[PDB]
Amino acid sequence: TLVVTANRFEQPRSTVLAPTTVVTRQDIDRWQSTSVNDVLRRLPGVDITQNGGSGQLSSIFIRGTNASHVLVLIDGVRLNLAGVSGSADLSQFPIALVQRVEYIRGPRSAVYGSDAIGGVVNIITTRDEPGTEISAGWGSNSYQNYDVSCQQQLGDKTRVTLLGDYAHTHGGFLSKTLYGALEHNFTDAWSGFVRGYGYDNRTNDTRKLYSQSWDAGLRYNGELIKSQLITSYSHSKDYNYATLDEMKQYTVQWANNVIVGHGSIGAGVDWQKQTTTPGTGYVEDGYDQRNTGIYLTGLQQVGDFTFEGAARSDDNSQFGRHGTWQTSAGWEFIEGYRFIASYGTSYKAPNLGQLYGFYGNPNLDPEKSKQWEGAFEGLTAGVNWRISGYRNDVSDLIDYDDHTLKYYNEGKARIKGVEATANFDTGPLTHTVSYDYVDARNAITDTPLLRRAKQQVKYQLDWQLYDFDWGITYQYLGTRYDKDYSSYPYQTVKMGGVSLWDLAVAYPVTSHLTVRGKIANLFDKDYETVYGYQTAGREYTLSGSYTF
Ligand SMILES: CCCCCCCCOCCOCCOCCOCCO
Ligand SMILES: CCCCCCCCOCCOCCOCCOCCO
Ligand SMILES: CCCCCCCCOCCOCCOCCOCCO
Ligand SMILES: CCCCCCCCOCCOCCOCCOCCO
Ligand SMILES: CCCCCCCCOCCOCCOCCOCCO
Ligand SMILES: CCCCCCCCOCCOCCOCCOCCO
Ligand SMILES: *SCC1=CC(C)(C)N(O)C1(C)C
Ligand SMILES: [Mg+2]
Ligand SMILES: [Mg+2]
Ligand SMILES: [Mg+2]
Ligand SMILES: [Mg+2]
Ligand SMILES: [Mg+2]
Ligand SMILES: [Mg+2]
Ligand SMILES: [Mg+2]
Ligand SMILES: [Mg+2]
Ligand SMILES: [Mg+2]
Repeated sequence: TLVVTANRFEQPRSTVLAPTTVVTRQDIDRWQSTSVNDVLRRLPGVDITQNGGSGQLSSIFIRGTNASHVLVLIDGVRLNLAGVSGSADLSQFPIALVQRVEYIRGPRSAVYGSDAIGGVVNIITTRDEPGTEISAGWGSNSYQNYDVSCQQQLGDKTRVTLLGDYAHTHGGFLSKTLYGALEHNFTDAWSGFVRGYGYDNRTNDTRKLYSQSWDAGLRYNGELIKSQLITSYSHSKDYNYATLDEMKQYTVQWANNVIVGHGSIGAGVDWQKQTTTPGTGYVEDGYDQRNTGIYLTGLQQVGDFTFEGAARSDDNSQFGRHGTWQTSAGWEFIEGYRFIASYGTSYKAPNLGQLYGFYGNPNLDPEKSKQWEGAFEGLTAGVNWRISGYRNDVSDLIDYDDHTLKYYNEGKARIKGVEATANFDTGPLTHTVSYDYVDARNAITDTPLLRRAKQQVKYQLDWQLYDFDWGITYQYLGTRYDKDYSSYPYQTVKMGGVSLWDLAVAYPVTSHLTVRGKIANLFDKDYETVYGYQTAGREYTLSGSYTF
């Protein structure tokens, strides 16, 4: 029920007018996900493509938007792995760290700045759940996982969290994760934290990625006033063999929010520096980019109406000043039913390669989105449902000009989509269903954009019988257009749609020991999300956790 992703501070989801999805760790353990993509692919509006199995490059297409038009936050801060390519790829991010996901669709540059065009995915790594745990798993393709985790009180008012994880999967991918946290309450209103973690990955032509992130902050959580001051530093090193991509990202943010009337008003200032090593991302020199943004947010309930807003101004060391804004109005016209209307602008900053690489244009402006969305939400006969339509006009897309061998702002895209979701129970069965239609086109030429499913259906059915907890996952991935690079001029090819099924079980052997089982791709269906790149096939997994 609570989220922080909408305006940075806690609020109930019912008061967030944008469609909103929350995934908890209970969900991730039940689903038996061995990657971040597997979690995300289940959610509304998400279309993930991957050059094969785990560890391989991937892209996230939220609601038809480009790969680079989703904002991935880790504990509220822009994902470091995204900064060199300017495009979020979570294949290397360790699933072991994911305690919660809050995923908000629709624009949100008016709070977060760059990249929040299709939506915002915030991966949270914090848990409140004392104790010690050991866990492990084996599966198909010699998959193997071991994991030790711990959270305990060091006296009154201070807690410590530790975790280590080893994951390995042949064709392949090797991941080692370490994470520690200290949380401290100076009073019941004032809190502080220091966090550090990092991970060492190898992917097979070989890839050796290493990242470490450190975060530190103060929060004030009062009856009316809420405040946060947060510091983050990330250092990544990305070897392909040989080529080295290295980036340091520093972040400081100060936000406040106060409860006023039946809602709130907030403001903050957001500063970001990114330094890259020479040769990073096929750019010759090392670069230092800086961004500052100041934004305002507000929520109010009057009568049957809810109004939500945000507005931001970003000053970028390369393109200068760009402003964004968004509003939503919602009207509960009969109890349990609501009509919601939203408008929002957002942007994407140019990336290092586009700006300074062999074909760079140092004068590029940001890509700009205007979105309109309308929705009906309802609770009918024990069924919670919602249906939205949205229109997204993207312009000044950064395209390569083949005649002058330089990038320019010129492209246009028009995306018209529909999202429909419902959840409900039938006796002991729980159903979670969504449907997405996404008509994403080049607006000059009126031709469909490549790499995106026009349609997806997603169905989750959970139930408990003896003490077995069962979960079935269904996905239809619709027809998709891609290019075939095996032959030049590269031809556009049509990839047929596919139905995919998973089956997962959990059993508490004792009150301390849970054993779990999964068959991913129950019908050994052969398919690609990227033309040429074979996906998994039926895989089996068998795992356990021991708590004390
Ligand atoms: C005191 C400032 C609160 C508003 C900040 C964000 C406003 C963004 O644009 C809204 C203006 O245009 C639409 C007017 O309708 C509702 C305004 O938002 C009310 C916020 O609770
Ligand atoms: C806190 C509230 C923020 C609300 C912002 C409203 C949106 C700004 O639109 C007002 C008009 O916008 C510009 C129109 O004309 C000037 C620009 O056109 C020429 C291009 O440079
Ligand atoms: C207290 C923080 C207020 C931050 C508000 C900035 C709102 C962002 O602008 C709204 C969208 O931008 C539209 C106007 O952009 C053109 C800038 O005009 C500059 C003055 O000529
Ligand atoms: C696109 C949204 C359309 C929503 C239509 C809903 C209109 C009214 O629906 C519910 C009205 O209540 C009727 C339900 O049956 C009454 C149950 O009440 C129990 C005791 O009176
Ligand atoms: C109020 C939620 C809208 C539900 C949409 C389904 C009804 C379709 O009726 C009209 C046909 O729409 C044609 C275009 O379809 C994609 C449009 O998506 C919205 C952007 O305009
Ligand atoms: C869907 C229009 C009817 C009113 C909303 C009912 C709630 C929808 O919840 C079910 C979501 O499940 C799949 C719905 O698929 C059909 C809707 O697609 C329409 C595309 O234009
Ligand atoms: S949960 C981490 C932890 C708690 C305590 C028992 C105090 N420790 O020595 C470690 C650091 C293992
Ligand atoms: Mg091995
Ligand atoms: Mg203090
Ligand atoms: Mg107070
Ligand atoms: Mg403070
Ligand atoms: Mg500073
Ligand atoms: Mg509308
Ligand atoms: Mg010519
Ligand atoms: Mg189809
Ligand atoms: Mg096979």
